Amino acid sequence: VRDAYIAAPHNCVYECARNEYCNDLCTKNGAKSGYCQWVGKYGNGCWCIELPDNVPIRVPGKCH
Repeated sequence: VRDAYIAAPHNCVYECARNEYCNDLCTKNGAKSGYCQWVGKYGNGCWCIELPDNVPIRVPGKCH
């Protein structure tokens, strides 16, 4: 497990307007919880706590 920005295809963050949007997205993918990160390594995007490792996360490189 790891805390990170969950990724949408391909290596893209999920932008967010609401914390609830991110908590729902993160927990439906197996995380403990989540929130909208407005300031972070990749800027605006959903951040998940304890996301299982079969689910993609934002890693260095370009969103494509």
